[PDB]
Amino acid sequence: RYMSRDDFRVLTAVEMGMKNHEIVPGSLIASIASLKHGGCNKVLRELVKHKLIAWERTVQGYRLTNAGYDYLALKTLSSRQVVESVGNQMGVGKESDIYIVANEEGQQFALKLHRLGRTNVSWLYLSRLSAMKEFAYMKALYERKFPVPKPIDYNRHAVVMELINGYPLCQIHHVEDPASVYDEAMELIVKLANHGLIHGDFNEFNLILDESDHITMIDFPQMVSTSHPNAEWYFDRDVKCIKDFFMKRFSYESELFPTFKDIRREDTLDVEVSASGYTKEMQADD
Repeated sequence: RYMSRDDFRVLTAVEMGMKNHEIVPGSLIASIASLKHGGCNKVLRELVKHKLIAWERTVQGYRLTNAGYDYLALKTLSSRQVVESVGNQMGVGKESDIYIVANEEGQQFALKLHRLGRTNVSWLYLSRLSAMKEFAYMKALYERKFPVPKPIDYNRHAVVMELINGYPLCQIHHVEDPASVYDEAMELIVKLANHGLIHGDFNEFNLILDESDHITMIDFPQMVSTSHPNAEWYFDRDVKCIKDFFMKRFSYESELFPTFKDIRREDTLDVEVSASGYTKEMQADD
């Protein structure tokens, strides 16, 4: 509802202070925040009420909530006119919640809200890094003509991207022909591998099928380098997950499946160098 910059500053102070300490005490928040009419203990009470923050007891203070972190990122993105309205949750990634958003112009985009960490300090830190990783790797992959959505903008744990019109393969019971859709997923495995990457979670919950039955990689949070001592294990596991899915969903069994010896390297690394490059540029601001 009605926010005010004084209320947004205290939220950013709870956030700032959360880098160190599980719980940021009032006195340390008043210092980081600053004001006029100085009514900080008043603003903290107004923030507790709107459940953007929470109070806890060791001694004794404030933590930003999931709703608070969500608001900080969504309001920052709004200032840039990347998000004007948030919809219902329509998806999930391995460590994220997918939502449909809209800009000022009424154009619809997807939004990923990353949620990782089982400790306050490692929660806002790892969720931010997980968002930094997705934007960096989508930028790097999209530049190399990989079937991934277009990266739009990032902030904190929030990643705005091209909305892909279509459904995940787990929702598709009938395909025109499983022979082409099966081969395209296997080609994406070999393609990633040729660029020095192994997905790690190649499945029917991360692959989206569009109008003319094309595949789009939506979530790739824990990639493995083909240089890994156990890379061939990770490669094959991803292959077998596709064979397991097609055999049960459409009963499409085939012998046109790849092996780790079929991989022919090119630029590899480059993709990591490009993705690391984007992560450094993003890390330069906080």
